[PDB]
Amino acid sequence: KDFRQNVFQGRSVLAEKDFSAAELEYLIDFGLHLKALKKAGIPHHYLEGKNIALLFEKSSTRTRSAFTTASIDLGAHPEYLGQNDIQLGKKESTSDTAKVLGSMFDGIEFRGFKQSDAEILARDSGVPVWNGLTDEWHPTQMLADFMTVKENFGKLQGLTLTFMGDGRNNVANSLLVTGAILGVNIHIVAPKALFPTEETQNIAKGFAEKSGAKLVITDDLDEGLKGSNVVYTDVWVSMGESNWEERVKELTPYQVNMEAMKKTGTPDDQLIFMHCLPAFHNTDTQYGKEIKEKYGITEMEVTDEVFTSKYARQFEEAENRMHSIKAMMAATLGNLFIPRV
Amino acid sequence: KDFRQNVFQGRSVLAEKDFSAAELEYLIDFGLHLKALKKAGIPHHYLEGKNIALLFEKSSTRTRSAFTTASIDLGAHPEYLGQNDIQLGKKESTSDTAKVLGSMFDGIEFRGFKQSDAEILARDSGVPVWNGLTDEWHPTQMLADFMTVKENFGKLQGLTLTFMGDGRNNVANSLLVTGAILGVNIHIVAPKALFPTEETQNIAKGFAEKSGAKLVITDDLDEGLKGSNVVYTDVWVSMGESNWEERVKELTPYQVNMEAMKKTGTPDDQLIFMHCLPAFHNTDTQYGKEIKEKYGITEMEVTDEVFTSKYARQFEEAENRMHSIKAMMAATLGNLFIPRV
Amino acid sequence: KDFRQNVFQGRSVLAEKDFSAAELEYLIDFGLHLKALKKAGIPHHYLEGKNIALLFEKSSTRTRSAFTTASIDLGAHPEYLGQNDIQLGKKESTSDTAKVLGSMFDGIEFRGFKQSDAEILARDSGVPVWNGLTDEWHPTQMLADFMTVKENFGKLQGLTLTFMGDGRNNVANSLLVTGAILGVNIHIVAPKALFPTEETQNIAKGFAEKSGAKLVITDDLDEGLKGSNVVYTDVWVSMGESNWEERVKELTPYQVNMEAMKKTGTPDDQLIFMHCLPAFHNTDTQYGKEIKEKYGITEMEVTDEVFTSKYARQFEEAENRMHSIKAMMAATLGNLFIPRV
Amino acid sequence: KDFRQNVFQGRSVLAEKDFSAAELEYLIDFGLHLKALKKAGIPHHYLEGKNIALLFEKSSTRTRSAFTTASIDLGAHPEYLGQNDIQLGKKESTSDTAKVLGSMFDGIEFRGFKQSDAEILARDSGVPVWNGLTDEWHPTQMLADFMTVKENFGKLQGLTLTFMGDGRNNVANSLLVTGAILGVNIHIVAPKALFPTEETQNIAKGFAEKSGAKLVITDDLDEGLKGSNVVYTDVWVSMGESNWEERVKELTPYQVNMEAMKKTGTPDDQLIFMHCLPAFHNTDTQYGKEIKEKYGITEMEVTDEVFTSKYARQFEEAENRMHSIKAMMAATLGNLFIPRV
Amino acid sequence: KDFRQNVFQGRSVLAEKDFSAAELEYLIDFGLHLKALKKAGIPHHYLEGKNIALLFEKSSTRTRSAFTTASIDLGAHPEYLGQNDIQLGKKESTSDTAKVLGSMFDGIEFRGFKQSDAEILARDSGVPVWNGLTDEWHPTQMLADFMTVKENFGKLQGLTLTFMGDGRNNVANSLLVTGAILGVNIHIVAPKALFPTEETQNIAKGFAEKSGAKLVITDDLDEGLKGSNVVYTDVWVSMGESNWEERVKELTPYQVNMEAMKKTGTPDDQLIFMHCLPAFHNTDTQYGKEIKEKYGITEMEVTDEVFTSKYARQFEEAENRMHSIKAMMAATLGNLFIPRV
Amino acid sequence: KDFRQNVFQGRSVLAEKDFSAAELEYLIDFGLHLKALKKAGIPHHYLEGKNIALLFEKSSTRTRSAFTTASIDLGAHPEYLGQNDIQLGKKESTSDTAKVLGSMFDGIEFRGFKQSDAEILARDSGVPVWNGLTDEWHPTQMLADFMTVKENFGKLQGLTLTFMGDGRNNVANSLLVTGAILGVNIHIVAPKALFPTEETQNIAKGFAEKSGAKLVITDDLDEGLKGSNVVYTDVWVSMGESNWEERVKELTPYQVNMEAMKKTGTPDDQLIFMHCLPAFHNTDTQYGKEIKEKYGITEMEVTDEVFTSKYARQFEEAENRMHSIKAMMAATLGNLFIPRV
Ligand code: NI
Ligand code: NI
Repeated sequence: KDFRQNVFQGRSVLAEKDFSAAELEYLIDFGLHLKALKKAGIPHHYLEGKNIALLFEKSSTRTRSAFTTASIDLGAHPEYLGQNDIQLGKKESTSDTAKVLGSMFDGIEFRGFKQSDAEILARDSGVPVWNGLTDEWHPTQMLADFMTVKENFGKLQGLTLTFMGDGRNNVANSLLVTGAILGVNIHIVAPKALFPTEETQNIAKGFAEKSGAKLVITDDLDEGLKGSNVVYTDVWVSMGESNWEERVKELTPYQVNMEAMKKTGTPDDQLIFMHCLPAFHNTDTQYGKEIKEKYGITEMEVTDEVFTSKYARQFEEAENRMHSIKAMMAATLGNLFIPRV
Repeated sequence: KDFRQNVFQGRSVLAEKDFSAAELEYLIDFGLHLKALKKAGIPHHYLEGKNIALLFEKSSTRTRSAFTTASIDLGAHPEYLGQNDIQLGKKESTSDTAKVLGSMFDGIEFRGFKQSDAEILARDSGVPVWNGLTDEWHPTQMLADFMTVKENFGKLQGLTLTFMGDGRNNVANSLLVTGAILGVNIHIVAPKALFPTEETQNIAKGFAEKSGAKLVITDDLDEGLKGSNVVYTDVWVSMGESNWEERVKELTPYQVNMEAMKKTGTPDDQLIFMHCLPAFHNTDTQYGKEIKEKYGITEMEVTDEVFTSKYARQFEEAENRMHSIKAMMAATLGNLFIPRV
Repeated sequence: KDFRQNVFQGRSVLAEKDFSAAELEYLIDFGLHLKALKKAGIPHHYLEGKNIALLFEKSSTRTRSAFTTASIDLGAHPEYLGQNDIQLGKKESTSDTAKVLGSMFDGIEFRGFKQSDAEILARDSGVPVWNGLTDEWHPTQMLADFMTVKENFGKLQGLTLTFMGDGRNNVANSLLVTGAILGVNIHIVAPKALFPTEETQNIAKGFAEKSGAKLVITDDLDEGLKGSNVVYTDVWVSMGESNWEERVKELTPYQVNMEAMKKTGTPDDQLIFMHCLPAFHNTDTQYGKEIKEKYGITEMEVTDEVFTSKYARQFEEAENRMHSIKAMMAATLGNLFIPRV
Repeated sequence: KDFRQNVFQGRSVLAEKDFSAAELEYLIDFGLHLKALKKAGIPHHYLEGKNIALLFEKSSTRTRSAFTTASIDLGAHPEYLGQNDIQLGKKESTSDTAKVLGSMFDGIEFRGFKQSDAEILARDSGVPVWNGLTDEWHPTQMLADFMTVKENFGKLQGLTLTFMGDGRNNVANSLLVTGAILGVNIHIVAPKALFPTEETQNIAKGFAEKSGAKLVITDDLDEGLKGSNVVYTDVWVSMGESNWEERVKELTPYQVNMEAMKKTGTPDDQLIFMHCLPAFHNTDTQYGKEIKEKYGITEMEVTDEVFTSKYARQFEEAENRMHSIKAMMAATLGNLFIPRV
Repeated sequence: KDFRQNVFQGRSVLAEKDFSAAELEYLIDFGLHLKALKKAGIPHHYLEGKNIALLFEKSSTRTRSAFTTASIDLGAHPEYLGQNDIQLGKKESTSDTAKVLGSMFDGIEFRGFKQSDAEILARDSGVPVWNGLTDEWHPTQMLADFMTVKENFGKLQGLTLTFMGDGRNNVANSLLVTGAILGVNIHIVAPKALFPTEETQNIAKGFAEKSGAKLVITDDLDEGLKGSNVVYTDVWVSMGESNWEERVKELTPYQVNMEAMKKTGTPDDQLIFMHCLPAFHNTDTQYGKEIKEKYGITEMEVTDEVFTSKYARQFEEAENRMHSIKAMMAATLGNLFIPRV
Repeated sequence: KDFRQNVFQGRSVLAEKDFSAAELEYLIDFGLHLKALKKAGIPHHYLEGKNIALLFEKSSTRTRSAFTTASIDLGAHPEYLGQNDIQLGKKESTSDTAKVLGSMFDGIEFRGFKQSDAEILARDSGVPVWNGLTDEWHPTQMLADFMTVKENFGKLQGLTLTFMGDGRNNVANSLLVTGAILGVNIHIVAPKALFPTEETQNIAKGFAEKSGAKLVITDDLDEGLKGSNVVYTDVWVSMGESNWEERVKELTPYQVNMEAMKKTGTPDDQLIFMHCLPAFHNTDTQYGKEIKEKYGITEMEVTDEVFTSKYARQFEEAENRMHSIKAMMAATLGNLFIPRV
């Protein structure tokens, strides 16, 4: 008879909607606990002796670094398999690879385009698989983000988080869905063209009706920002993206500047700014210089003033990438005793 | 702000009454979880880098071995201080010693006569203190015993444990109170002269009113034994004890033989024999042979036939000393994330 | 006076022909023992504190992974140096690189085209060098493969292993020689155009005289397959290979299908299928889809039916890459006592 | 050529007069550094893999515990060899034993009566030997004590330390000699009968004339106490010691009470109390009760008021036993780079 | 299917006669290899994570130390349980103790009088049990001793080892049997009253027939010493032994002096002296002084001159206790691959 | 109150000018001390549990291997981020990245073009940053080189090091400034066109006025070489460089041949050859062969004869990359006690 009890052990983490509010909060709180342990020098090698594969079909170095430092702190050894090292379903079926990866490694991180690849990995490897970012979901960023909110405010339910800018990018989609599950009010403040899809809004609405989260999807700043505890943003455009100027044109009214922070009406001690990074907040980059020389644009989604102001939590948030991934890997692979969530 | 959550962390374990049924069950289940891990060779060095002081006012080598091996499995180093090494309250106050011990060691085991010494250790050391046996309580034995019961039957509540023999020895006292807390029915079957004291009985009664445990103290063998899922015993006489012959004479009718096992009415798959050991079940000892010449006794509290029967779980129960101590130390000192019991 | 005894210690593994049947069996048996150890969670950090350099002139991720996870299980830390990181003999002589490498690392894996590079590395580095694949030899694969055969059968001598298809591919060449050294009967069933070379045949014939191995090279399916304990195949064509249609047409009759298994005559309890992977057994790849569209071909060297049947050992054999490499690195660098092979 | 540089490595620590002020201060400062490291959770396993013998001819459990916890923190394993385990020069010559101890262990602690035994151990073992207390010297207590003074005041030279009571016991002798080396003024306030010997005073006077330490040996409280930064004491009598009443009679005027603390004229922020322990400061012990029942004596060398007052540093001092022994073992055995003191 | 191969794994070492010459040489050779490893700082934690119980019915500190330091070098943690801690078969049967011991610890050292206790431990504990000395056998000493001979000479077979003095002492008995198994010629030079028993002589004669060992038992010094490669002795009398003066007088002519070495005829490069220790070779003991005063005796079984001469290997042999025990514990518990001995 | 003392702890190593001669000597000597330790297998896991980021804007595999092996020997885990992984200042500011890197990693290596990027890394990361090579400085190469000089000669001050060839390449620049700081006489022997810039010369001059170093920049081979204890060179042309033919033509008279070694006037025991590598000393490379066909050159900056002569120390110098980096990391991150340099 198997007397091991742990509701997370062996589970994959592919999509944040596969986890209940209680499960998400556990992992968030576990992350804050391990953050405290690491600050104090308290050992927590729950993955002692293990091997972990870190698959990236596209370079995602901050996520890699979070998974790497997390693995080491837990006593596991991470190996990076990037785009030149691995191409799933290209010359060998994803299923065949999963099986061989699973026979050698104890856990698998997967970052790549297809959610379906993540699922086959989870189905066939026989080991926990963690989604480091797909086109559909970004669960590790969500864990970090809500950990950061709770780190600052102490209690998630009934707080308001406002995302400004592209309400159709996959971080906004994840924030809307994850906030709904957790009972956090979510405002998406975007141009109409970039409102979340009906499919995304429906998934979020389903969860919100059970949690009591209020969800507002609007192109009006003043309506959107009022009451926010968190103002969150992300980049408007990519490296030589299509319809670049059209996107910038429509997005520029939704820049997080100090006026936007004022529009919330929220007291200073109840308001923070978040950004999943990288942020175009100045011209300190090669890209930044080029954009300026061509358009005279000096900041995009956030002003430097806000980025460097007392509201700023994006650096704590980026550190929390690591602490949250650590709790996730530990819950899921460390054979810890967790009889109940 | 401390985001560490653990209801056990830093707590001492001096008395089983100081723990709720849910806390006791957690520690039992954790012991079973950890027993599995060790069997599988899954690492669990939760006390990595730590030092532990093991104090013994009297030799208690089975308790010592259990704390020792448990400490090593957890990553901690134990140092044994016995009767020739330490004499708490003899020349230096227990308070003074407790403060010094606590400044060098991360945790302290104490086995000695005075509960007050255990309490002072806990009050002044600043570290977890674990009671390896006092005149008043034996909590590690209780964790091992109810762990053993659960390992065999599952669900503890509603089962029936019967202690037969000296109903006033400290294991019987502990079993009565602890079963009462856990909702396990407890029968003490003893001579009238060796019924547990009014205080022990009334402490147990207070817990039983809330848990639903049925408590029976009786001199009637057939009333006592009926319905038992466990038949538990212990030595009749100890260390050339006073009133020796009288104790044996009042006690022998309460020997655990196959005929006693049959009086329970219980089927082979719902019935086990337990004994905290050492046991006088044969003539295989210097003490045993002397008792045969003087008294014609070849077995005392349990016959060799019961001790070697299909019902015997005493050797499992004794290994469980180690696994249960490990759960206790781990929960209390490992800085594990335990938000809710 | 050096009282250390180990026949493997400090030796490079560059070519399977460089070791006797006794030495190869020891490594194989060592691998099956270590596999057992890992399954039981039994520690074996024979390479504790060591650094290992993994050189790959071309991407070879399955091999990279086996070496990585093996290193870690043994307590050594592997660093991957791939094509963008190293070019032996391009800018700096392979000899100079070997010396510096050998001065920092404790062992060196090399995968590259030229056997002479493996030899210069072994000659000049001063550390064990392991050939992860060259144009001439694939020793670690042969270790995995015969470990797999023994895992299924026990005594290797007198068994029959049949490779079907491109009998000129370096896997088939290695199998012929290694099976020859080991006293395994090797059958190569290939169109005459793809028979092993006279040089390959002559090397294997030398070893087989002494071992008693029966070598058969034939284009006749029925004569080749008859009495096979193992049916082994590999890809007909690689990434954008010349003579593509020629190769596919001549190799098509040598597809491992259920009829091919049936042709062996061998009872179910004496017959396995093996494939060094990746295999084209279905249409679950981008490549597989392009072949199905252009040619109507759905499966090549092995049918999905054989691939997913009770005969299939590919995935065990693939896992065994790791266990076999661990034995090889352990014998060769672990400073283990091995007085006699 | 040996490029290792460390002026302490391989040296024994048998007598504090064998070390210069610079060497003593280094070890003191090193102790405060390692204390900081341990509080912060910073690893410092400088004796990783080592075995250490802890010899005690007489039970000295606080010293054992300091050596034990120190060894573990440094990564060394301590084994306790007490009076029933070892009798030097009894049935085997001390020299023969030293040689065998030295061939198995990496370091040796020795606590026993004869300084000459310590020296033979140091001469013949080939490993560092540390004196845990002999009739002649107590170097580990001195390291702890001056570490404690520096921990509180920040700079040893020109401070005043006053020992009150038995100026002939070996801690007072060591304090006088060690204070002289370090440039700390030392007052010994004792009855004339218990003034330090001429031999001890001469050793101290020799060192003091080079350091500029002032040394006062007096039976006058008011002369002795004035200007003290430290008031230090120790027990007047042993367990059933000879001339017990005569010693108590002469010593009782030299009790450290609150009046004595006042006699210093030192401001509150520049005054501390020290005691090497155990202290008879109340009646919380078996011995304490017995002394009271026979003499009505309730406190001896220090009052409870002083022991529990804001001047008290004896518990920090007792913790520092460990931190100081740790620096001593690390300097002397860890193969650290220490080119200069 | 268990693919683990190891002839020693799980086996107890209770009596040297229980192992073949091949097995004994392997252990010996394994010891010299591990000694080399330790001298080079090469890791070998083959017992990583294990707990070991060290039982001593009587104080035996040199043996205790060898086992302790060996355990630690191998990664296992030893706990000492001495006379005040354990009394096998006194209160509790040795069988019951064995079972519980075996359930917590991974191996068990036993030093005690009764061989039957060693056997019950091996039979009931379920773990390897190592005999650290019984009335009948001293295997670990024989391993140290022949390791020492091989360390000096190479090929053991055909060598001559001569024990001088009490040919009835259990060292001499073990040497006769072990030398017999190994094909070493054994000479026992003893007064006729102290010849080995007929039982001891007959055991050794059985083994010598097959090994070709020449056994000589004689009271003639010149015939016994002739051709010796090793002159080995041990104490004439123990702690308060009866027949003291009788024993000393009859044994006095068998003192190992320089004349005894000269009597061998053996060239300096082929002659060593050995003594299992402690040795009475001078007057540097309390005991030695009492013998000098009472009897004028200054040296007994060996002169200081021989003890400190170019022939002396006692201290190497003593260090070798450790290296030989490490090999024995490593072979028997390390789960090392040993397919053939 | 922080009683931690270490002058290096937390400092970055961006430029050799930022360190005093005494600090540089300490790190050199520490490197030699640590080289001995590793040779002896003495543990020195000073960075136990740490994570280190190794950034490379361009491939630099010898520098990488040195940081990697050094990290592992110290107990730290390195992760390599190369040109396809990280692009500092391209899309995210170096400041932003530095902050994130520093929140996850305990230390950062940086190899890239801009010194300003190294400085920003140091300013904003909050961790030690080590310069693995910029356009302006190469401090780890300098530590390795002067470590090598001292390893051969001892005393650095008063010796003479001569760099021959391109007197403007960054190794020559570094050698001039660093020798100047350390009091080593430096001769640059170069064509006039390749004399070090006025700035490099004037920086060196400022250090030489204080140290007593004699600096000579000259085109005269015989004036340059005379009195040299070291002849040091480096490649003439790099990565299909511009002005290629002109560089070779002005450079060839400055080749290191045996005749150059003889012009020093220095005896065989006071003279060594150094080269930071890779070296073009033969035709054993693809690049070498092309240069032979196009130019008739079979060797460039150094002949094979000098490269393989008794003077050659370049392979020692290259191993020393690792040991010197280890000293740097250890002093800067190990939290070692270093009160005074
Ligand atoms: Ni790594
Ligand atoms: Ni221990």
